[PDB]
Amino acid sequence: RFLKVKNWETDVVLTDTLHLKSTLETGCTEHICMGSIMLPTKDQLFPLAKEFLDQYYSSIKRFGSKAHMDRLEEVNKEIESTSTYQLKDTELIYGAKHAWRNASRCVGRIQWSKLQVFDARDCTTAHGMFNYICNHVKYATNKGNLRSAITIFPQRTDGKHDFRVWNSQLIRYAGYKQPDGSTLGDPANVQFTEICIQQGWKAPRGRFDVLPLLLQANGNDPELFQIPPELVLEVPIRHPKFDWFKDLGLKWYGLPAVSNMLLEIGGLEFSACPFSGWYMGTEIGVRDYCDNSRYNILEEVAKKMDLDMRKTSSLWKDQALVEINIAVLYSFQSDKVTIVDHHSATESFIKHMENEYRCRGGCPADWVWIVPPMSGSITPVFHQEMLNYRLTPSFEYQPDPWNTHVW
Amino acid sequence: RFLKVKNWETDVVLTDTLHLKSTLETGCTEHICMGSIMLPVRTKDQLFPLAKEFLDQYYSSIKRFGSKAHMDRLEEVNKEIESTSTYQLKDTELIYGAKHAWRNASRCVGRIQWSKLQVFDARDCTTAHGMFNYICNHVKYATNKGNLRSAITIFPQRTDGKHDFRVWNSQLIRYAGYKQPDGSTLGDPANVQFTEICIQQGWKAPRGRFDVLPLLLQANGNDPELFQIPPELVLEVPIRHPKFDWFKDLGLKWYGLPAVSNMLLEIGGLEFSACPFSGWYMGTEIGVRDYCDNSRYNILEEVAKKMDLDMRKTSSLWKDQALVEINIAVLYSFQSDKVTIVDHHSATESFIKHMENEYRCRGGCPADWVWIVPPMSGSITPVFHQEMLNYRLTPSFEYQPDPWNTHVWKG
Ligand code: HEM
Ligand code: HEM
Ligand SMILES: Cc1cc(N)nc(COCC[C@@H](CN)OCc2cc(C)cc(N)n2)c1
Ligand SMILES: Cc1cc(N)nc(COCC[C@@H](CN)OCc2cc(C)cc(N)n2)c1
Ligand SMILES: C[C@H](O)[C@H](O)[C@H]1CNc2nc(N)[nH]c(=O)c2N1
Ligand SMILES: C[C@H](O)[C@H](O)[C@H]1CNc2nc(N)[nH]c(=O)c2N1
Ligand SMILES: [Zn+2]
Repeated sequence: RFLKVKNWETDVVLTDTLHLKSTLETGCTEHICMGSIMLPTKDQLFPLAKEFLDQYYSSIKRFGSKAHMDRLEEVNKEIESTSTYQLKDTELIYGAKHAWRNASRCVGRIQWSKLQVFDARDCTTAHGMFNYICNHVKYATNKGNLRSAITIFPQRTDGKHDFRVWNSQLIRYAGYKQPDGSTLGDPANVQFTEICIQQGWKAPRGRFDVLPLLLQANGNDPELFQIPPELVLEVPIRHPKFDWFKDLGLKWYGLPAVSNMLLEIGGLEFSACPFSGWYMGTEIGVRDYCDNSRYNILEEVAKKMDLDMRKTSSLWKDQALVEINIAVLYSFQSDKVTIVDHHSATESFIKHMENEYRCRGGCPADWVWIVPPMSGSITPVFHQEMLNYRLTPSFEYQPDPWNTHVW
Repeated sequence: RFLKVKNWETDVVLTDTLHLKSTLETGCTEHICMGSIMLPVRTKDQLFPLAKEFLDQYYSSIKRFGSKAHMDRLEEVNKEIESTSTYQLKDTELIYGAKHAWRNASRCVGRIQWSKLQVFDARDCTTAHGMFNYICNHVKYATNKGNLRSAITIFPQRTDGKHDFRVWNSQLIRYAGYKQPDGSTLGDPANVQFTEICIQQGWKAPRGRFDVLPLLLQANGNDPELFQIPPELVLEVPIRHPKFDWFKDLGLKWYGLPAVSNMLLEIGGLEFSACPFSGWYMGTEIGVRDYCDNSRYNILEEVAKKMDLDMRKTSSLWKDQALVEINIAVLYSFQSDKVTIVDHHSATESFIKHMENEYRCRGGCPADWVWIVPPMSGSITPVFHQEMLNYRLTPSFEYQPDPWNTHVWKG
């Protein structure tokens, strides 16, 4: 019930007391660990409100004050009456920052307190959402000097009026399945890309076509919008030593911006809440480029390097994987667009773990996701025991809306 | 209750019913996952259930379930427990049990090989010298001049827990480490303490960078004894790189035989506290962990120096770059000297096939993702993308305290 975690490289031992505030469930039991699965009323709402307001007022050193009790009172009044309630701006800012502090899969959390929050609760139409998103993208991009932000659309009501952003990120490349049997562009997005066509987009049918936003306001059918091309910062990918690398014609976008998640604050559900920071190099170079189900460019790169592709034990995949990742980091740095490498990012997160243990008595972390998809054991998070648990406020997954929505 | 695991690269879904036969706890609850935590005297009363379970399993596998022979054996074990408070396994049960312990080892990527395992019965062993003899035979048989064969050696089970057989070494073959007055380490930092025990026990240490440690052996609860493995029996491989001629001047070598000697084999409630077992290496165990962990040989800097990589900022990926070269070198060296080894692409691909086979024939395969995914190039191996269920079956390999922490010195 007081739990220790050890680092096996530094012998440093931390004690975790924060897990005892754990509210949600893991998928795990005493008989089966599910640590590696990707996805494992008036009544219910007041408990959830109180727990949140309790943490808010405690965090402002005002726990048990009249202001605290008054708000608890007022929120109670409002729920009994209206069956939901509204967050004060300050609460909303605190809850969003905290949903990020609590994301156990995020290596980037040392940054959690510098989140710019844009309150879009007054938005009513998709065009409004388009406007709020364009502003988010531009503020966050900041001419390549990236700044973290989140934009919060109105909260769920009766569930018949959700605001959703259909895209999974604000900025992603299209995918088209070809007669040739293969797949052009990003195969992750094939299905979404078809819905844009079914909804009316005219795809350039290219390899790196920035997708149209598909926006749903007040539970209405969703609507198409192109992001002003001038707002979508992109980086052409070159190598500091391999001149031929440019000839691959690889580019990636600067702005990682997750748009399909659901933000839960004090019981309220914000089903559209796109947020963004900046990339860790491996996200693009290891996963986007090299996953079999993605752009999968290892075969082609290794060929240009003239490596012995005859046998797996030449480690030609591994060799090419490194150079690709050097190239991503090099390109972004040269174009002055913010990026972080896996060494620096995991080192930073260890320091952030330290701080959270000292100051909060823990830090939920999911090892499976925190350890980078290349060079695991040479980054220090590999050697670091972590405890994974669910704290609220939080971001949660939700079904792709095309399975949910009715036309 | 059925459970599905998905593969995110192939969309293959598999169904697990085998987790239904799970006994021991994981360490996880509905409120906490402890899946990345490294480590999360028996009465008659607890014993016969565990005996019976095991023998039902055994007897199913040989398709004799409920036979006369099954029933006789149950009754026999029953009596033997009530009379002597324990029981002895037949050879066939021992064999079956040990294979299954491996089969159930959810942190083991090599399990496709689970059924080819040479079992050596050392249950007649009575002394440390007797242990040494058995172990030398094990090293030599398994080594097989480079064409490694899986094997395990099983010494007598625990009785009152005052008479334990233990191999104080964590592996039968490992290099010494010596902390120096300046704070640096000569040799393998992982073995500093055990080295010190060996020294304190009377071993004269060469004090080199690759000194094969002496076996330190405990029989029947007695104080342990030092023995040097005959060096002619210790197959080693000098490390060179196919392209970099300066690689050999680093002076690296490694031993061919990975042989774990610190685990506890549980079978039908019986506890075998000395059961050294051996396989062959996955290249990354040496190349990534043994050479490149900061708390081991830690050679990244010196390889990168020699490669003249840009070392001034991490974002050159100089570490990742040296790491690959070293792993190329380990694998090249072993193949060149004809010592069996497997690379991590080939090991993980084979493991995915074993795993699907296990679903189809057995109704599952417990697997620990944190351990199965190699410690370099994670996502370019097919296991990264495989959802896994982790749960404990018996028979099994368990951890146990290091024996200097618990042993009662007779002096
Ligand atoms: C500052 C730059 C940031 C870096 C380098 C970063 C890093 C990461 C990484 C490496 C992942 C794993 C995802 C994957 O591999 O596909 C992740 C997931 C996540 N991050 Fe962060 N992050 C950053 C900013 C943020 C911000 C601003 C938020 C919230 C406001 C956030 C919340 C999350 C959430 C909720 C997930 C899980 C996504 C999922 O489960 O699918 N990240 N982030
Ligand atoms: C065929 C050759 C084999 C290969 C390539 C292989 C590979 C591995 C690897 C990579 C690990 C993770 C250890 C680490 O990275 O530190 C492992 C762990 C394990 N293996 Fe296998 N293995 C093989 C044979 C065997 C045999 C013969 C047994 C027992 C009969 C076995 C039982 C285990 C156990 C119990 C663990 C976990 C050890 C621990 O947590 O301390 N392995 N093996
Ligand atoms: C298929 C799938 C399902 C699922 N639930 N999650 C994933 C992976 O998460 C997708 C979003 C990932 C992709 N690199 O980005 C996380 C992230 C967010 C932010 C704000 C910054 C950053 N660098 N990285 C994939
Ligand atoms: C903390 C800790 C405790 C403990 N008992 N074991 C470990 C790590 O495992 C050590 C043994 C590892 C070394 N790579 O060997 C596993 C293995 C066994 C066998 C039979 C073959 C093989 N290739 N690999 C770590
Ligand atoms: C099956 C497994 O859970 C899945 O492949 C996970 C593994 N770890 C990951 N880690 C990160 N950061 N991102 C991912 O998408 C994944 N995928
Ligand atoms: C804390 C963490 O569980 C620990 O470093 C584990 C991670 N995965 C591992 N995986 C293997 N194969 N071997 C190891 O020693 C470890 N160490
Ligand atoms: Zn778990």
